[PDB]
Amino acid sequence: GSHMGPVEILPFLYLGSAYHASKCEFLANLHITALLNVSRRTSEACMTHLHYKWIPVEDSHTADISSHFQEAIDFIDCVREKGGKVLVHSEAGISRSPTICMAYLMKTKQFRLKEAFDYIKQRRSMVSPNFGFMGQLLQYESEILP
Amino acid sequence: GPVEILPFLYLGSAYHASKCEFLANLHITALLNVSRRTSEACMTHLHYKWIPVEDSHTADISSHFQEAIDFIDCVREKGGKVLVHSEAGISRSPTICMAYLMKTKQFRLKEAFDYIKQRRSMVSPNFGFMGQLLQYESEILPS
Amino acid sequence: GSHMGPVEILPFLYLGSAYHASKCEFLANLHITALLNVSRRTSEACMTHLHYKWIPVEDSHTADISSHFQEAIDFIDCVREKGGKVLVHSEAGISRSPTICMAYLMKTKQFRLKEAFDYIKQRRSMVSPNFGFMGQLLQYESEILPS
Repeated sequence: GSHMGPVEILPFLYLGSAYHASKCEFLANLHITALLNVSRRTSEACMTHLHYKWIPVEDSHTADISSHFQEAIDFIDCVREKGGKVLVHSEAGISRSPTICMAYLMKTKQFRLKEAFDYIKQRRSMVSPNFGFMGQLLQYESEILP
Repeated sequence: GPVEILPFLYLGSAYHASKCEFLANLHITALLNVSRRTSEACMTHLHYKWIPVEDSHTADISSHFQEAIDFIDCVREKGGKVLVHSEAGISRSPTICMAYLMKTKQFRLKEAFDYIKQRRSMVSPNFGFMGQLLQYESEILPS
Repeated sequence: GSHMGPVEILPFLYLGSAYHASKCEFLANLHITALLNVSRRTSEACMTHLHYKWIPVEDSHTADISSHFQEAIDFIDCVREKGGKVLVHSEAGISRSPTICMAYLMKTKQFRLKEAFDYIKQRRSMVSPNFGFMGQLLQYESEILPS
């Protein structure tokens, strides 16, 4: 519900909306140490003492999001190494932030787009990348898998 | 423009932080803002950490040294470059840099200060900060 | 010195004495998340909200400290993996805690006893394992390193 917050994807990886990124007490309770914002608007909300990375990407099929997969994945892996927790987020937490997490599951966990998608779908049912992004995920799949 | 303290560590002001072109040319990959205001300026695609501290002797800045140092070591390990900055680039950001030289390179407060002094002469931590730096020296170094 | 505290060995590994383990504000400033106590006495000091492991060993040549090396090392690697920091300590911070740190350098970084010892010596000069422990360190070197 709306009383809920970011969902856990992996121990070090959470997914969520812009609203979730603004609930500081909530992020503190989860021990979130970094924010990877994928929208186009910044919110100083809960930014202090936190590893932050902004990779603005509008939610459109015209938007190229796959070319930023590497930067985003490196960031998440950085947090992983330093043993912290990142909350990857975007405006609604439906298209962008979940597209990135899928890319992550594929690149570091060898999941297939289908497996990456259901896995995230199981924790945040409303998840749904715009047709352009899903398209880029498909090309991305072919590139990193046999 | 920002001055190079170490290959992976640059020191500057809020203004310097907003000059993207300049950052890009130096291959700046991260920013550590030690002021109380954020400037959406050149914040995209960059490891950013914001530790707000006011430039007053009443301000506790020493207890944020480790967090700041670990952050700079991270950029170090990832082979990048951090631009530590604060409003004027005189008190806050340079105090962190002194702390960094002391903790990682074993510099003594005196040597640390002179080191940064040579790169940016105007540098000068408020007397409270110099005080915390001295207390800091005694804690991370022999007698 | 005296106003001084734990010394850094590795980013996730600090060495020190029982006294250093009791200076909570100091541990908090360094971001110490765990304590590995190798003395025979526990000190409720700064124990809250911290990964703690107690491996009691007396500081004597008759004491077997080498067979606890792996337990200590796994513990340190755990903190390392979780991205935290352990302060390994013993009463004086001269024999026990530094012996463990040497063993750690040998097992995970492949340092030879000589290099491990100098490395820790440079950061805490008074370091000096009792002759029994140095002996065990030697047996230990031959067991985990080529010749």
